[PDB]
Amino acid sequence: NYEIIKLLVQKRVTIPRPHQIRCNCVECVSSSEVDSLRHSRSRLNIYKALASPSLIALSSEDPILTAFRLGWELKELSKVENEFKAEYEELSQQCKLFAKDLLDQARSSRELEIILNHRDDDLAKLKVAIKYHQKEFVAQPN
Amino acid sequence: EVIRNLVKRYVAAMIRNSKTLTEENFKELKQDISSFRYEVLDLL
Amino acid sequence: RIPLQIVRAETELSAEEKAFLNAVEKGDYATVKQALQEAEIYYNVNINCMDPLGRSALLIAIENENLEIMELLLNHSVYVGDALLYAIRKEVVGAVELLLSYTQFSEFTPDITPIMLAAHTNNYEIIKLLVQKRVTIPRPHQIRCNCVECVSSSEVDSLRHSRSRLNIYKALASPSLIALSSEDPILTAFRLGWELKELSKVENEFKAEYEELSQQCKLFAKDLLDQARSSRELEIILNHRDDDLAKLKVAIKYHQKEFVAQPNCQQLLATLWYDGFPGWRRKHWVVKLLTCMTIGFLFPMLSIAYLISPRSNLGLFIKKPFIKFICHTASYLTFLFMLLLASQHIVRTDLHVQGPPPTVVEWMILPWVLGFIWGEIKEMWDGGFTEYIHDWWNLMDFAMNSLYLATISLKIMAYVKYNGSRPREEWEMWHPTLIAEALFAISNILSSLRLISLFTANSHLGPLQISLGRMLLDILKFLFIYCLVLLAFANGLNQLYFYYETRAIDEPNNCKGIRCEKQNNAFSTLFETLQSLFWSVFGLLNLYVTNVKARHEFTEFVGATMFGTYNVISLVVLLNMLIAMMNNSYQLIADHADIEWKFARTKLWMSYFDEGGTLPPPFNIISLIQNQHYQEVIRNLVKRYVAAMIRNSKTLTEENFKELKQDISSFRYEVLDLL
Amino acid sequence: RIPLQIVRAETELSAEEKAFLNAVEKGDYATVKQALQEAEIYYNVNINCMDPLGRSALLIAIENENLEIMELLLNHSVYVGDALLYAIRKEVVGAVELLLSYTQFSEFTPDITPIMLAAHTNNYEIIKLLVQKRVTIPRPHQIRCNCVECVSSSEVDSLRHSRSRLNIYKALASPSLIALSSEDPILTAFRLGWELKELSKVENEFKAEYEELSQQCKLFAKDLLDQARSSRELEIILNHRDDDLAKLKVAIKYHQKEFVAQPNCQQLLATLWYDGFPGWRRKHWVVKLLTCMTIGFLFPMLSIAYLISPRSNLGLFIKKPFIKFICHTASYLTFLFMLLLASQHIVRTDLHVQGPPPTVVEWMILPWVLGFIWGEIKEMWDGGFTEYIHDWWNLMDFAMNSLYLATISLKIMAYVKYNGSRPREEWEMWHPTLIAEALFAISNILSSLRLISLFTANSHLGPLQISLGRMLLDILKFLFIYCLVLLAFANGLNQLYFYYETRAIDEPNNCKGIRCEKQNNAFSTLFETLQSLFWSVFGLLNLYVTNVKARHEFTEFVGATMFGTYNVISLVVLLNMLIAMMNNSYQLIADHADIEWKFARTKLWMSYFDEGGTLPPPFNIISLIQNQHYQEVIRNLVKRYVAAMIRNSKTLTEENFKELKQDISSFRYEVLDLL
Amino acid sequence: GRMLLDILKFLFIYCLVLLAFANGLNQLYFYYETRAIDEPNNCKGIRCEKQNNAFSTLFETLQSLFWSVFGLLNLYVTNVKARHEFTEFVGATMFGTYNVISLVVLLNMLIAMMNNSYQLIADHADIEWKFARTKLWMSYFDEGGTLPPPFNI
Ligand SMILES: Cn1c(=O)n(CCCO)c(=O)c2c1nc(Oc1ccc(/N=N\c3ccccc3)c(Cl)c1)n2Cc1ccc(Cl)cc1
Ligand SMILES: Cn1c(=O)n(CCCO)c(=O)c2c1nc(Oc1ccc(/N=N\c3ccccc3)c(Cl)c1)n2Cc1ccc(Cl)cc1
Ligand SMILES: Cn1c(=O)n(CCCO)c(=O)c2c1nc(Oc1ccc(/N=N\c3ccccc3)c(Cl)c1)n2Cc1ccc(Cl)cc1
Ligand SMILES: [Zn+2]
Ligand SMILES: [Zn+2]
Ligand SMILES: [Zn+2]
Repeated sequence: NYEIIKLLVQKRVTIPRPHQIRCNCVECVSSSEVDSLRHSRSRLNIYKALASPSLIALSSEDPILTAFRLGWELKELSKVENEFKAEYEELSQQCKLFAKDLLDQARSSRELEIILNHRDDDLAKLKVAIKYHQKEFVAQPN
Repeated sequence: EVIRNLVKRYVAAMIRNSKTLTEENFKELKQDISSFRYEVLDLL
Repeated sequence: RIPLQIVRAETELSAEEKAFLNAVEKGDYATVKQALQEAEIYYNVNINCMDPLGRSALLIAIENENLEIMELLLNHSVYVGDALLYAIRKEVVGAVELLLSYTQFSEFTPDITPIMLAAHTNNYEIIKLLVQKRVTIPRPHQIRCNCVECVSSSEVDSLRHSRSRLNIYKALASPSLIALSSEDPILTAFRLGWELKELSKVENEFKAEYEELSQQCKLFAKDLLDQARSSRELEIILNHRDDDLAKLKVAIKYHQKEFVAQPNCQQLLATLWYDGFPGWRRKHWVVKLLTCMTIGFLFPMLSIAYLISPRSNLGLFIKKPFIKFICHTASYLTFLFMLLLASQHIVRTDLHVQGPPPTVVEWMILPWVLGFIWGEIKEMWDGGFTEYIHDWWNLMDFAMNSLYLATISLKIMAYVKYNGSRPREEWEMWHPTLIAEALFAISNILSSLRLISLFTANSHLGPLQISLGRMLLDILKFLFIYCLVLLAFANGLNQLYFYYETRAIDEPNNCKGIRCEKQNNAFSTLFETLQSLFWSVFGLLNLYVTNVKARHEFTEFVGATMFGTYNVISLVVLLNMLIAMMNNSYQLIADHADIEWKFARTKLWMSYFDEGGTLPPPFNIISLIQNQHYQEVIRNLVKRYVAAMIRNSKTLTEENFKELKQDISSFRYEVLDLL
Repeated sequence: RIPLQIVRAETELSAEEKAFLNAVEKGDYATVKQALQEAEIYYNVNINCMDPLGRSALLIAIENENLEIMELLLNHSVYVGDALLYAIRKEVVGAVELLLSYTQFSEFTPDITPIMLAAHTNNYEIIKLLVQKRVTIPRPHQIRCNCVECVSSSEVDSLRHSRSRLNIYKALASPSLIALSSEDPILTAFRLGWELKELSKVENEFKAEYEELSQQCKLFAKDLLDQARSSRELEIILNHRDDDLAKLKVAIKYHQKEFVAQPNCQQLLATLWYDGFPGWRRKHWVVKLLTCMTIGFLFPMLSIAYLISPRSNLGLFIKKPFIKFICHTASYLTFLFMLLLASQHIVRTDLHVQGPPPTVVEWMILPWVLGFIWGEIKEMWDGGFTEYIHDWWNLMDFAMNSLYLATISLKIMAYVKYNGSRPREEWEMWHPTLIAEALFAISNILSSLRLISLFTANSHLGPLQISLGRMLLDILKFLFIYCLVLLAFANGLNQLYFYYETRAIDEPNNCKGIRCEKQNNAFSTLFETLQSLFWSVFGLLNLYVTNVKARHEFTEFVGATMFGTYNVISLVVLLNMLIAMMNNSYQLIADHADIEWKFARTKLWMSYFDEGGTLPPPFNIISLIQNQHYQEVIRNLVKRYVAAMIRNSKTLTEENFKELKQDISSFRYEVLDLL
Repeated sequence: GRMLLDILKFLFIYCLVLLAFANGLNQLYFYYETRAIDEPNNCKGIRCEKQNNAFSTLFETLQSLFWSVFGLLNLYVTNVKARHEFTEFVGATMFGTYNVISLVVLLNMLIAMMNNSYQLIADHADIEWKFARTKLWMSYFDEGGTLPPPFNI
């Protein structure tokens, strides 16, 4: 919900950062061994919040790039976390659609080249989409 | 600048698409009718 | 931990402003007057406030559909630019009528005008409101247009020229803007629907949008015709000529399969097709079958009757469409039956004759052959050369007729250059008689294969035959992959095995190739390798052909593996791939299989309506008032369609629920203030 | 002209009565009070009036859901018989609470009771209201019950005995009546779900209803434990013992595939399976594969370590479930590789000896053979003879082990009955050595075919292998038609051709049958005819077998037509028919392919958890507090489940539109009368 | 090529079935191997005009069972010079059982799942192709590798 989310973002609000896919630090391994079904549930809840289109269109420096990285990272989680594969795959498709719907709103050719030729620091953004296997983003008729 | 314009159009387009029934929605109409019924009845 | 903050800041709304839009749905106006009158001096509240979701003060009143607040805001000078489009988009007739009686952010592209948006919503009442005033919509340019401004606009800024053209066609394809403000709604839907189909190929990026629009126009034409209530009305529509069944010919020309296959149109066609027999539908299948050969057996009697006395009652039967079809089929069946006797009426004595005279069967074939050749150019002349190639069955006629002409040319050529009789064993391998007999046999297959086109008339083999060829075009797409896989392995096999080619003298029974009793030299030449690999698909190539005379069975093993790998790819994999997609392609065809057959059968029937070509191939050689009548029928049809279509729409959503809430909320407030 | 008139007449409603029902939804009571007071003397209006649809006066009051006119009617003695069921059916809690505190036509079967109907609606709030009062539901009889009253009642009146049982099971299977008023809701769902499934076969007429009820219980148990919020809760539920993982074993016994295959249960099972390796999921596929043979190659070392020191740290590796699986697979894979070397390690000099001693390879096979036989009775003993026959793979073990025992029995028997060496060409057809070698080779195929059962462990080949055999049952079901079509044609062909049987001497190379270079006597006997028709499916039977020495080519033509018709039926029709149904049955299985695979893999995993059979076959031979804990967890799960599904119910219909109509009309009249 | 991966997964089951039956047939027929000299035209193996020694060795047994899928292996290869008509019948039944499993059962199984797998692939056919064509297009955009292969040097 865009209106409700914006209200809480105005106040000082933080979301815990999920750890890496291949992580073996002192607290990640310890927490998993003492209590499973909560370590996995907490990570799924966090990634559900991070993958919200309203939380990416708001409070994100580059909404297109963030959807690219988050959508691909969630896909890798569908293999390591084989038990929750169905839930993680539905989150991956959520981020892929958001990037495609965002650039579907271009109304002139000038806007399209600005997005596609943007470099993080020709067609630099298009190459990034190809690298992250963003098929829907690439294959849009525009 | 372009990104800001795209987000504004995307938010408005998807907001309108959302509002296009539910059994829980039927209760809200029931509540408003009952709330109005008692409020007028107490009024003279 | 990930801190979250507003990245792209936007100007916020003040406290006094927020209460204004919060109370807009309520129904109190004293706040508006107090602020607006003081706005001239105090400037306390900015009426043209901008909500974070991009909605302004005026747009809320439209969204809740209440017109009481709408009147008050329009009293004061507020910014109403691009606000008419929001009223039209919500299809609220009351809001629009008030509006005509009068960079920034907008939800609509700059090329949208109110008339185009009204046609997109397909609201008949609103569209009529704007068309009453002087309103125009631009002409779209042609598909292949290279003018000075089409190129300039497309080159300078695409994604807008393509969007503008699509938006224009969306407004033109709306049934409400075609049923209204169009002279001939049926003809307009035919032309527009055909044009959109052609535009779906040039603008391949927007295939889905243009194809959907084309189907919209096709449905409107059929739905308009579905409202006919009397046979008098139906005949007027179909017989109308803009310059019989003139309008039906146009529908066939524009590939309006749904329009033609309509049951009401088919009933009228069956009346003319079965002109002679009034009760053919109710007849038993036995009597229908038995009577079929009755006309067929007496086909020569009716044919000669037409020639000697066209006006005679006996000659009146032939031009009936069903009788003509039976007579033509019976005449053609005589040709095929008389071909079957051409392979048994020749004596053994004349087997060794070179350049023989025409036999007792070929002589009676000759009148038929000239009949087809004479009739082939006639249908070619009427439609031109361009129309010829489109029909797949029409290519078969040209190949078959050319082979017949080549056979006659060679037979007479060999009749004049050879006179004596020589034993057949020592004839040359390119002997003219041998070539003539080969070409004649090949054309016999093509002649017998034309009976498939007659399956369209039958109601059982019709739909299956039509769907049989519709999925054929998917097979040719797979033949390209196989023809390259076959070529890849044939080149490799020939290169390995060509060192061991042997002459036919050393072979057991002086025979070389794979057609001998003991196959040999299966991979000696590239021409032979392709034949060997083709026959291995059917298992007719033995495994011992991979051996060589000199026992180099490391080379033999490599050749066998290359042969074995081809079998796995072609048979296990590629053949099973073709089965997989043919089943998938069959599901799609079966949905529309009935519509295509009726369209195909209609073309078959209509060819026998005209007086031209009424004789079998063996016997082939020896104005203003009707415009207003159409107009009054169209006016009635449009009225019924508009009335019916309006309430199929009226037969729930989140936005509909809110409007009930607003009415309850508003009713509560005016009652409380009342004393 | 078909006149229409009332056939089954029903007494009409008077004018003064008709005003009552139309005004029931309005809300005027002065008419009721005047009429009911006057009903004592005037009897002007009969309050208990029945409308055309059989709706009694009180029934409409419940129908509009309002509790006001319901109250007033209840004050006067109106016929309230069977009215409570109507209130329950509408799922209205207000009407039921007021109604409880108090032949003809009824919409409900006479056996329906208020508690029975309440459970059918699955309304938690209404059910609890009735359960608080002393309420009982009759006990259903056993599936195989032959007591005095069950047979007597079913004989005198069916369609009611069956209806009563189905109605009872509908109430018992309601999740609200299981999650509430049950000691162990999970166990109750397990027993009831299995019992209902067994009832779908005896009551084959009502298979559709009983299967749906059984699926209802299975989903409830999975949903109930889906609400676990911590790992501590999950181990309490799964390890509960009604009398480790005791509850999970019960679920596997009752075939609760959905319960077992939930990702939360699988995570706990995977932890015990990979006890040795804590980070196996995150490992690369290269390191996962390379580490596999590390334990595999050194499998003898760990096995002997367990025997010599069960308490040693090195000897504890084999006790880990994953290591035990790898050790057994490596041991079994040794046998197959050790079988590869038995076909080449015998010398060409000893092929002419009769009854040889065991060779240099059969000696070390012997410990493996006894390892399987000794282990076969052990697993069979635990489950008994009845449990053994269910598993398809168990039959393969029995046949394979029996053949090895027969191979050893014949080899030793021939080892003592013969001493001299005689050339193999002169041996008898039934020589004991020849029979021993044939049985050894046959059992070799069965031993190698058992590696398919190991595909369940793999994640890629697992689901495909499971679905490989699920539709293998349909293939065997198709083999009955072929086995009789084959018999029909074999009898016909043998009848015609058995007069032309020839001796083997007259044949070219003293060979008789279809296995010779030149096939002959293909239809001489019934046994040979069946073989000939079988090999014709694969195209290995030549066409010239239909000829006979005496050239009666009318008999040959008939025999060839029998052969031709069999090919058309078996190959064109029957074979293509098997393909069509094979794909159709594949779509249904493909939806659930994951659930069955996880259930199949769970049984494989749980077999290695116990300490029995720790060593490979080569080395086979030389208490009240837990109830409170489970009850507390169950109470928490029910509360979360009940709240969750209640909100999911609140997530429109024509009947819902009526109360909004009633509320507006009721509010209209009270305000209008108000001043 | 999207459903070629599915085919490769079915090749594991067949390759295990092929090895199982190649084990039994070679275990039975390896006592009757004959030298090439005694053969009619000094030819040994299944690639001769008269096929012989089809199950003499394990390497040849695998080849014989492969060619039997396409019907290129004659039935008389199950005979032996010494007329032991019980070994031949058992060997012929091993050959017959392999044909039923591989052709009637396994091959129809492969057709069924590929037919099912085509429906899912056919939905996303357009999107996958456009992504594939985009990579091909962008390969020719760069100036590197401008010259054709023959003119590279
Ligand atoms: C290509 N090929 C071949 O040409 N010959 C003829 C050589 C004669 O000189 C072979 O015998 C040969 C061969 N592939 C072989 O194994 C494979 C067999 C089937 C395979 N797939 N799908 C199938 C799908 C449906 C039905 C059947 C198969 C694949 Cl992928 C590989 N085998 C047998 C073989 C021989 C020796 C060894 Cl050591 C191992 C295997
Ligand atoms: C059963 N049968 C047969 O045994 N022989 C061999 C006998 C000589 O040994 C024949 O030649 C014979 C025959 N059926 C014959 O025509 C039919 C052919 C196919 C048919 N169906 N489906 C098919 C489905 C898929 C693929 C192919 C066919 C049917 Cl229904 C009938 N023909 C040919 C024929 C011969 C003489 C004549 Cl005057 C007319 C036709
Ligand atoms: C495996 N097999 C075999 O090898 N031979 C040749 C050995 C001699 O060389 C046989 O003749 C033999 C045999 N199965 C036999 O019957 C069956 C036939 C088909 C079967 N299934 N599905 C099919 C699916 C699709 C199409 C066809 C079949 C099954 Cl399950 C059994 N028959 C015939 C037979 C002979 C004698 C007797 Cl008393 C009874 C039957
Ligand atoms: Zn960590
Ligand atoms: Zn132009
Ligand atoms: Zn009983």
